[PDB]
Amino acid sequence: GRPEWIWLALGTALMGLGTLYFLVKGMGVSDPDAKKFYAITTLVPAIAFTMYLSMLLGYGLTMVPFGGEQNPIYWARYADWLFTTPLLLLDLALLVDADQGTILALVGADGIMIGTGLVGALTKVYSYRFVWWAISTAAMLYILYVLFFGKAESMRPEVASTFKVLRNVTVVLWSAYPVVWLIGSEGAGIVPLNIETLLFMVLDVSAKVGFGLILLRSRAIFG
Amino acid sequence: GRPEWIWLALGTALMGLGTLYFLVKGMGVSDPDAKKFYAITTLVPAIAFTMYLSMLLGYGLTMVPFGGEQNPIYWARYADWLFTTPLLLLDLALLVDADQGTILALVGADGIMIGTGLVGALTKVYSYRFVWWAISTAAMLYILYVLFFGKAESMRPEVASTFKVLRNVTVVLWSAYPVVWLIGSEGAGIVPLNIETLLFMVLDVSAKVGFGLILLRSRAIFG
Amino acid sequence: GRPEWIWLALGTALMGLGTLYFLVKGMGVSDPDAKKFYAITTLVPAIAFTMYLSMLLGYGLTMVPFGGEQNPIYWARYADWLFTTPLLLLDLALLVDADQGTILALVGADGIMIGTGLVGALTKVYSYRFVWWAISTAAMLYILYVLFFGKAESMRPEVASTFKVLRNVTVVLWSAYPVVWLIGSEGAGIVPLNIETLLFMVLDVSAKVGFGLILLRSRAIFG
Ligand SMILES: *C/C=C(C)/C=C/C=C(C)/C=C/C1=C(C)CCCC1(C)C
Ligand SMILES: *C/C=C(C)/C=C/C=C(C)/C=C/C1=C(C)CCCC1(C)C
Ligand SMILES: *C/C=C(C)/C=C/C=C(C)/C=C/C1=C(C)CCCC1(C)C
Repeated sequence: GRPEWIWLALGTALMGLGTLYFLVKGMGVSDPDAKKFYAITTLVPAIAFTMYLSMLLGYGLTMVPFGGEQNPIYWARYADWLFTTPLLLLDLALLVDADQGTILALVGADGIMIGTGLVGALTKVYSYRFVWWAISTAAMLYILYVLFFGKAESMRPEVASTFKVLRNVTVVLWSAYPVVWLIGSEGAGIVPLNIETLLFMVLDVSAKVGFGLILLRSRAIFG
Repeated sequence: GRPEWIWLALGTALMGLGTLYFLVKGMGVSDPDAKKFYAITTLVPAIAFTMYLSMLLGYGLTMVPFGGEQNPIYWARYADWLFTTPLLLLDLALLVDADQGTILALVGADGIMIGTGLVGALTKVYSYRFVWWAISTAAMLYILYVLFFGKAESMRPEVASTFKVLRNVTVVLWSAYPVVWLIGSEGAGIVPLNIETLLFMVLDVSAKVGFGLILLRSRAIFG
Repeated sequence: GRPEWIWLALGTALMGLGTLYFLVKGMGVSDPDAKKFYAITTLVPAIAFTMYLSMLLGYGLTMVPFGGEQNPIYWARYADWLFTTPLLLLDLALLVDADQGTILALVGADGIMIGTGLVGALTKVYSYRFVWWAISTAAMLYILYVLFFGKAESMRPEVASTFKVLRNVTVVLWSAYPVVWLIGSEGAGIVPLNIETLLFMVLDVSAKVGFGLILLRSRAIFG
């Protein structure tokens, strides 16, 4: 039906397999700290799996009028990210034993990032969609700022090493989302929805399963 | 108006009385641990009370097209369960001093269970509704698994005893929900909505007020 | 377009400036406890900023049929309060080192207060709107009760002093909301929407930025 269906189907399959792999791999783990990381990390692709399935079956898709056309908007992505992005930030924060204040700042700014992105995606006045994109981007920039300038002296080498790798993976991949949104169907519409869907699938799988494989294979998750 | 109104009214009344009873019973409690259990346990029927009232007044009801008919779907149940089921799991987890990793696993899987159940309840393609039911059921099975195989050596007798009772009550009652959904109006439609509503009221009151009476009368909630 | 636009624009500007001020003021803070208070306190007007902008641009506004008319209902307020009121209660609770049980009681009752207020705001049967208002008010009264009768012996003077001031500010300002709602467009409609919007803007800015200035200038936030 929809040309982007193949990418949604592949996304569903990859998130599903990733979830199952992490689920199996986490069996037997008794270390409290490691359990936290496995729980957070397995839940991420499990949620993504449900939302990709939602998009594939057509439930997480809605039509938004703007620019004089009926624009297909997959709102299920925000329902996904609303829960998965904060969880991913939690993995990074727990890894460096961040204090509660910083965790709340990250989670709250993340909520603002996704919430304003959702508002922008459903906004009927074309020009306003970009106002929301700008605010969401400012929130993302705040998050990236905190990750880099927001624990070193008393920090295990493996912890510092894995955190630096996951932080770099996060900054690169997350930074791409606003660009894809901006040039894709939710924004300027210069890149067709099918290609946009492919881009998000690669980004999502990398930011979730890729990110997860790196974290769960590290000894940093253990006390 | 709607034949199932009597069960919604009785459900509203029972949840309301249960809330008031727990509220009174919890007065004077100074023990920190006991306070946690009273807060969690009183909030559960208070939330259920609001959603049952929502259904009674008709606000938590919507019409979903599928199978060639306008099907009355009480979505308010998911708004209820989304918050009450995780809270109930929290009572069980705190009772056994479960570690954060396991708590997150339970809460996250519970969110998936209710979220996919909601998607299934509102899905317009009949066959797909059952795909969502299957995923939600898999999440429930994971939860039941964790409760039984997911703390013994260093565990007070009263704690182990009450937990085992509440765990058995939980497995039996919770396991009935997917069956009721499957044969009821949201699924195969072989059992009429009025009878389905009665079933859920008995299950809800038992899983909330019944469950609550057992927990709050035990000495396990005290340090 | 809408006469109340000026108050929404001023509200947007004030919440935005307040957010920026708190953001700057919180720079350099290394004290863990102080970080918690700055995070919570800065997030509050940041969220309010987004929802006021939502109302200004028209996204957070919907039409609800009741009383034989199309009533303009700004639902964005509840999306705001759903997150900001619990955060404000968290500031007060952390300030007095409240135990988890009491925190959950406050947060849960707050959720009920806002959730039932939202249901009332969107209810099509006029008389029922007031039933929801009554339940929401009962939840607010419970919260006010807990704040006054729910830690003294072992409590720093500055902490007790600032808490008492913020508690008084909270009881006075919060108590006004149900009155405004009752006499405003969501209720009896005796006070026009434009005036109602002005009232909420003054209350919101005072309960958020005013409240925030008092808290963040106190030494109580430091360990
Ligand atoms: C599993 C998914 C991940 C890690 C998704 C990350 C999403 C973002 C960083 C999204 C950010 C956006 C903006 C900064 C601007 C507005 C549009 C968004 C929501 C695509
Ligand atoms: C107070 C209510 C309780 C304890 C409700 C429990 C609800 C469930 C365990 C629901 C589970 C469902 C499935 C496993 C399959 C799909 C349909 C549901 C949501 C009814
Ligand atoms: C930043 C906003 C604040 C501090 C808002 C406070 C909101 C309330 C205390 C609202 C309470 C209401 C009731 C008690 C009755 C029903 C209507 C409401 C939601 C306006």
